[PDB]
Amino acid sequence: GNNQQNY
Amino acid sequence: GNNQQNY
Amino acid sequence: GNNQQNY
Amino acid sequence: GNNQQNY
Repeated sequence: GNNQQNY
Repeated sequence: GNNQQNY
Repeated sequence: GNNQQNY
Repeated sequence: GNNQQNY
């Protein structure tokens, strides 16, 4: 799927 | 699926 | 928070 | 937060 990564 | 990762 | 919307 | 929208 589409990836959001908020580190 | 679609990935949300909020570290 | 951070928003992911996969319509 | 940061916004991803995948229509």
